[PDB]
Amino acid sequence: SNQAKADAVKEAFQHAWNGYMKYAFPHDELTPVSNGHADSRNGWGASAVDALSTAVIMGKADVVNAILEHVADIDFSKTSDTVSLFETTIRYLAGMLSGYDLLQGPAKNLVDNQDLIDGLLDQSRNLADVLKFAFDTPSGVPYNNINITSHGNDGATTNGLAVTGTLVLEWTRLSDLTGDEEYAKLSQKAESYLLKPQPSSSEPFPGLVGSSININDGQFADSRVSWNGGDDSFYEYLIKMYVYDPKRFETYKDRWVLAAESTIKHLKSHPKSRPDLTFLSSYSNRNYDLSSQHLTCFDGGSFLLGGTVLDRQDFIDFGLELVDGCEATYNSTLTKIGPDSWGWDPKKVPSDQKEFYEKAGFYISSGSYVLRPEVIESFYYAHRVTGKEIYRDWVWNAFVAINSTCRTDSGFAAVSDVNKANGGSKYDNQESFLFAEVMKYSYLAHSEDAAWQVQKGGKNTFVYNTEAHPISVAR
Ligand SMILES: *[C@@H]1O[C@H](CO)[C@@H](O[C@H]2O[C@H](CO)[C@@H](O[C@@H]3O[C@H](CO[C@H]4O[C@H](CO)[C@@H](O)[C@H](O)[C@@H]4O)[C@@H](O)[C@H](O[C@H]4O[C@H](CO)[C@@H](O)[C@H](O)[C@@H]4O)[C@@H]3O)[C@H](O)[C@H]2NC(C)=O)[C@H](O)[C@H]1NC(C)=O
Ligand SMILES: *[C@@H]1O[C@H](CO)[C@@H](O[C@@H]2O[C@H](CO)[C@@H](O)[C@H](O)[C@H]2NC(C)=O)[C@H](O)[C@H]1NC(C)=O
Ligand SMILES: *[C@@H]1O[C@H](CO)[C@@H](O[C@@H]2O[C@H](CO)[C@@H](O)[C@H](O)[C@H]2NC(C)=O)[C@H](O)[C@H]1NC(C)=O
Ligand SMILES: CO[C@H]1O[C@H](CO)[C@@H](O)[C@H](O)[C@@H]1O[C@H]1OC[C@@H](O)[C@H](O)[C@@H]1O
Ligand SMILES: [Ca+2]
Repeated sequence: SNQAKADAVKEAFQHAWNGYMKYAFPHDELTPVSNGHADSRNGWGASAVDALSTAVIMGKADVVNAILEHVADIDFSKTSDTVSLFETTIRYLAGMLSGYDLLQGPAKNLVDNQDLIDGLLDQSRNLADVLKFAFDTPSGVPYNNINITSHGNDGATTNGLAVTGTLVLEWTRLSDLTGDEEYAKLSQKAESYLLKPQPSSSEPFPGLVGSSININDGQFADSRVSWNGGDDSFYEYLIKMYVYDPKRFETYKDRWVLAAESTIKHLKSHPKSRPDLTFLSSYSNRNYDLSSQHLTCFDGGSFLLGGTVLDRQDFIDFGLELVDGCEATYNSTLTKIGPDSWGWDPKKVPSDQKEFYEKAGFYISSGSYVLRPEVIESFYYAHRVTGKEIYRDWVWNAFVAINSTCRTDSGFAAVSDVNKANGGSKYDNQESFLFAEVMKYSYLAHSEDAAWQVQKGGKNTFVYNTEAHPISVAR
């Protein structure tokens, strides 16, 4: 059963790789409907670099070698577009480092190209040296949007919470591997202002903080709290940094615990029509916004990871409740794939979605699905933490619906409406995380145990970055 399902995920990954190689490589991505190419990530070949960790884990040597040869020719000092410090760090930097850790460790006998493997660290070092000026600010909090040729930026006065707090794993791993502590120092200095938030009005509940930080002095600029896009991964990385090295980052763990408890006490929310469902709300100056995003569903997985690592059953229980809410948004639509955004405010239910809200527990705000991985990700952690078969089955059901609804002759496409036959209309877009995250979590849910799988308690020897790239844990 499981070997056949695993082989089926490898087939769908191969399908998209063949199309990408055929019509777009070395550009950043395949345009799956017109069978063409696009470059949304600076032209360095994002889909190829994001696919490396997944191909190694699946044991596809031919795909691995092709990517290793490509990395060697990249020139990270040149590009015709502005550069995102956040996106460049989580996809390219983490993708090369993960490949290096996997090929230097658990998969050391998959290929013979030691010089090309060694070059994965060389190019990671090269990439950070081109990006580091972003941190050379008064406070140390970086400008996320920069011009790597001029060294200029977009003129912003504040940097977002997630884009500021989702860098420490990759940049610190680079120092540990190289020996040059500069990378860890820069990223940890930026993180410092988030662990000891000021002014206190910016931290409404213990551990839950505002959404923007002033670049000149490190003080927060607002008091809006949420686990949605723009905020999410800051909380994700607090507990993950503890798994990376519990000695060095015990402080990060303490701050996550406060965030987890405050979230269970204040942001938890049950729809009036379906009290047995749980979603997280957002908060701003005493008012609760009753809506969420597909992005937010990484939440169940975080509570499950922190819960098993800290032997806290109440965190494991809450993570499963969030996992059930997200599975409800998926299994309530016609395609069996969930919406990008939704709501449950009893006072704002759309007249045309009345019957639906009443039975499902929510009304849809945006019905598109852009090949996102967060729901399958949290189902994957639920399976690894509890060992229960139902969560594996939910990963399989979601994978089959994506393969039936989104597949084209060359790859997979984003769709406009998950509650209409065939997804409504396909968008000419295939993001690189299709390769890095959707295909990897779907395969791991069905594949053999190994050091790269997520583990229980204090047994993890690898920790996943926010783009599903596993990093070897410290020392
Ligand atoms: C479409 O999505 C649905 C929504 O996610 C999904 O529904 C179910 O999903 C879960 C299936 O496992 C289910 O969760 C379980 O519920 C068990 C029963 O709980 C009920 O009764 C107790 C009474 O004491 C109440 O406390 C609960 O609130 C609830 O009313 C529960 O026993 C179980 O917990 C055990 O197992 C977990 C590990 O799985 C352990 O950690 C725990 O200690 C227990 O041993 C778990 O909570 C969920 O309740 C249910 N959702 C709803 C609202 O219906 C559908 O399955 C899905 N449909 C399809 C086609 O896939
Ligand atoms: C990044 O900044 C560089 C400046 O160093 C911009 O390139 C210059 O653009 C001007 C305006 O068209 C040209 O006249 C110069 O010849 C360019 N200089 C060089 C050496 O290329 C570039 O446009 C900026 N990039 C982005 C994405 O805005
Ligand atoms: C994912 O989609 C592919 C393409 O539709 C499925 O493969 C096809 O399956 C049919 C049987 O229904 C065969 O007749 C075709 O020859 C297959 N085509 C190819 C290119 O292999 C595949 O079965 C789907 N995967 C899962 C797990 O459902
Ligand atoms: C635009 O959304 C992405 O970037 C935001 C920051 O501007 C993040 O807060 C948000 O989580 C999101 O990042 C995920 O996007 C999909 C994949 O690249 C990864 O899973 C990112 O975590
Ligand atoms: Ca993520």
